[PDB]
Amino acid sequence: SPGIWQLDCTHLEGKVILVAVHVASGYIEAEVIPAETGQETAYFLLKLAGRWPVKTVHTDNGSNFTGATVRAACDWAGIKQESMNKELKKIIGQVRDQAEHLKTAVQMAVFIHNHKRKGGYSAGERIVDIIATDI
Amino acid sequence: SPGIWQLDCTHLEGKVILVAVHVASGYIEAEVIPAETGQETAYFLLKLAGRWPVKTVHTDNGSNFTGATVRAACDWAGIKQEDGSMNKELKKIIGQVRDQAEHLKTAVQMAVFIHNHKRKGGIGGYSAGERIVDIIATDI
Ligand SMILES: OC[C@H]1O[C@@](CO)(O[C@H]2O[C@H](CO)[C@@H](O)[C@H](O)[C@H]2O)[C@@H](O)[C@@H]1O
Ligand SMILES: Cn1nc(N)cc1-c1cc(Br)c2c(c1)OCO2
Ligand SMILES: Cn1nc(N)cc1-c1cc(Br)c2c(c1)OCO2
Ligand SMILES: [Cl-]
Ligand SMILES: [Cl-]
Repeated sequence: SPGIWQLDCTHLEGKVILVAVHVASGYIEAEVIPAETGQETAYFLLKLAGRWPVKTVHTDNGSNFTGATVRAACDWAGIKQESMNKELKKIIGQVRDQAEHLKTAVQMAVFIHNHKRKGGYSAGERIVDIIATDI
Repeated sequence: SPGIWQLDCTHLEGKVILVAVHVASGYIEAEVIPAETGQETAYFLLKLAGRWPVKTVHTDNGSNFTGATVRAACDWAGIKQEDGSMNKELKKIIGQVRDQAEHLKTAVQMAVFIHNHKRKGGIGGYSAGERIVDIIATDI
């Protein structure tokens, strides 16, 4: 379904990276956040939902999803909580040296993941085609 | 046309908001940033080009665009600078929701959500969100 995303956390350099993947397409939105907390999680979900039609997010159901702030954020946005990360960590690696800050490396990796063409469409192309069609 | 964005800065509560608009559709991406510097500007542009096909950005051509870091970022992402109202509507929505948000950044993101989801012209219309995917899908 075009409205389905998966959200997973990954850790590197003592920081926390949230990675949202649009399941149908492989398109990614990711951010380094200061700490894996409900407030930062709610905020990430709020940003994501304002940029793409998010209907359902599948999560790891952990501590940062149980609190008042995250439930509210999802409620407000109309969201229901009913491997790829390895490759992103690979890209972060090959570009890590080109930035002082991890956050910059992560965003370069997001750009690269979403633009890559391996018929032969990028994730960016796939997400737009899947959603346009739904509409 | 589908790859053209405009980027302008807005100030509020002593902070700076960068607002990128997809000219063809009216869809927006916005962020409160630490300060209006080349580094933060480069980073905003890098995030933006990672998420939508940005070919050309129209900017205010100011100090934060003259530096080595922003030029590099644009070069890398493959972005072109060409020539130099919603920013007021967004101002409005932000005010309308400022109350329910602890931090300004939260208000801004609530305003982005609202701006991009709102139905233009009611029934049959199409939100900016819908318009942008429709424009870019068509281009492909
Ligand atoms: O997070 C608060 C504030 O920062 C923004 C950009 O201004 O997001 C950035 O925040 C971190 C800065 O250290 C980065 O790790 C993160 O990846 C980056 O996007 C906005 O979302 C928000 O207004
Ligand atoms: C990679 N690529 N090549 C094109 N012709 C268009 C695109 C493209 C890249 C990203 Br990222 C996108 C997108 C399209 O839609 C939303 O996100
Ligand atoms: C508002 N709306 N109503 C729908 N049925 C779909 C959408 C919709 C909302 C946002 Br934001 C989008 C989008 C579609 O494509 C990328 O960003
Ligand atoms: Cl998580
Ligand atoms: Cl600016």
